[PDB]
Amino acid sequence: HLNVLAKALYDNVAESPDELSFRKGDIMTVLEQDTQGLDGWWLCSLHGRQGIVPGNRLKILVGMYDKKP
Amino acid sequence: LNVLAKALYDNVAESPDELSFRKGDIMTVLEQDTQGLDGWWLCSLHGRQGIVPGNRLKILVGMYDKKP
Ligand SMILES: [Mg+2]
Repeated sequence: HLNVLAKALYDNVAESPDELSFRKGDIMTVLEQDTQGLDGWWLCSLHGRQGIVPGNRLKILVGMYDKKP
Repeated sequence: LNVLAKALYDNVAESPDELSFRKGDIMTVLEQDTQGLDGWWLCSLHGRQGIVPGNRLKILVGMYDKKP
């Protein structure tokens, strides 16, 4: 039904094309925590782009969700 | 000698004057408060010069750049 929303606590400059770049304050959808065997890397979607993100650079936006569509 | 400084944070540049960088990157500090700009430093990272907020960096004691 619902995906977690998370807010960036820090900037993130992608080190590879699989990683999202984002700025502090950006709000993204969490598609999968610890995606594809990674520990600490979350698959997220931000303004239509998808990539992995270090989970420890985010905070969960409590109570706020994005529909799985 | 020019000072070296380490990034404490990643930094997304939004204009070509600014450098983008990742936490842990080490850059050369060419000029602090460059052009009289409070807290903006002229730095070089991997051969690109731009301005960087000093408050994202940590000066590395005893470490200096000298161009080959
Ligand atoms: Mg990184």
